[PDB]
Amino acid sequence: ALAKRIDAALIMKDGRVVKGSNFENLRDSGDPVELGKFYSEIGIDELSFWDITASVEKRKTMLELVEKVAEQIDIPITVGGGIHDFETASELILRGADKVEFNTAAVENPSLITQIAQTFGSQAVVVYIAAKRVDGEFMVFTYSGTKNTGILLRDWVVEVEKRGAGEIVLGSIDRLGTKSGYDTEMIRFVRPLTTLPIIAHRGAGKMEHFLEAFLAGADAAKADSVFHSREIDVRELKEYLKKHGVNVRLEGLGSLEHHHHHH
Amino acid sequence: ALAKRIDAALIMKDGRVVKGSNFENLRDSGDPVELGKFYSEIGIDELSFWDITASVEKRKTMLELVEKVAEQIDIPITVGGGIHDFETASELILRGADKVEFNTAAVENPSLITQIAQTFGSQAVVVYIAAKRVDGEFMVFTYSGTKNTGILLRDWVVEVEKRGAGEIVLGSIDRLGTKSGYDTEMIRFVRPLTTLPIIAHRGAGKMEHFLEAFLAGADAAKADSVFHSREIDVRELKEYLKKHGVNVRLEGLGSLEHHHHHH
Repeated sequence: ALAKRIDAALIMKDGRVVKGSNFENLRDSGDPVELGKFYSEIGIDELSFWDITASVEKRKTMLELVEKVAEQIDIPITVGGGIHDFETASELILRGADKVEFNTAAVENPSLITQIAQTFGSQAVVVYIAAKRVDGEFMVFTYSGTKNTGILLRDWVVEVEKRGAGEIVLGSIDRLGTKSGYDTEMIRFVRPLTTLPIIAHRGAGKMEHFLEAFLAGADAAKADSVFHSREIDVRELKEYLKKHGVNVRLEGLGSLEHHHHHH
Repeated sequence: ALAKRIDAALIMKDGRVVKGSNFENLRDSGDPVELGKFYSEIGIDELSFWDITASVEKRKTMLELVEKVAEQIDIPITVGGGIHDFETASELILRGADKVEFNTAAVENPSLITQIAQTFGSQAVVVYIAAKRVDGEFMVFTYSGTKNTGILLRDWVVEVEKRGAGEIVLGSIDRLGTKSGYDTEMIRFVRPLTTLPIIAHRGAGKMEHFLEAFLAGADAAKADSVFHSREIDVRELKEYLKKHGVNVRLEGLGSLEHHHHHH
């Protein structure tokens, strides 16, 4: 009965959606702005824009993206990917981002969470936690999933809440690139450790996986390629979840129906 | 190499921090438990509690101190100062000290190093070496830096590793009470002689001195009065070292700070 959120994430490089999308109806299936706008119309609750620009153009690219997206998209927007300090995060928020996401920079300097939360409110702060099983423990990984920090998932979750984050995206490296389901064991492990919204990430391959993640205690489920490829249709997914008792947002959606000639 | 470590040392007599501290936020700025706890919440990596109590109450005082700090401090705790035998060291460990420091007693009975290491692990053993230039030679001094042992620093360093110590605190008597910098010549002299962590002590007067000590090959730098007097701020020091390319831990910065506003 608790409200659940369906989020779409867009991976970006040099201003393009990486690997694009299969929405042939779009003018440019690799334009993040057009794809994001489209997702808002068909039923996505929130968008993440995750930047992996590796050139010296990364900061500028991210700022320009936020400006273009906040122009045209009315649903909540999170921006993330290598946001390394207060100044950079503050600018992105001022530029129109509703939320900024930290990972590596916050793990190394958790004060950054508090600094943004103090200025803009907890609700403006998302922490993405990338976690993997190592020798029977859930461990926190930084640097695009490559560095074993030695920090336990259970400790970092508590610290993230203490420092002032608004929500936690829980990304299972053990499900990276997989389509067998969300890491429900990880979600269940984290659920009693925090009162914050938990957003599941990695593993989604079919509609039933979303149901499973919600039964595990996730407040939201985020996916990317499974939507962009059209393996799962967002509206169909929401209708499926509603059918089986999950409180998703459906009434607020238009009727792409096109039935009857509304002028 | 491991991240460079910043340690604060508290010199205590009769249960009080000698010359106290300038932290007006504390209930008792000369209470070692409260001061140690505060350091642990602002960015100090490890603590040393050094006792110079002269009375019959020395043993009781040290054990009670360790019990208190263990209760409520999560960072590694070293206790030292006139620890003379295995039983005293063992009681302090079993009481909650993570590491015990030897100086004079180790020089006069190096097997004491091995005894503690064999029972508790080498990581529980710290040897403080006080050294001074004497007629063109680095020599080891015992009894609070007053007795020339005639033992060369080079020989004692090698012996200390052989006997199983976990780390060496290298305290330059030539920098006693000074603020001109750590004895980087001494640190450079010792560096190739041992595989153990070398912790610089004596001479620190400004943040740049810590950088110099790490360039000299120290794995950690310990200071006392320069911190207690607030001549150097711990957070400023960590941020300074990070700025200039040193790998230091920022995870503990701002732990007492929050994202609300108390007027």
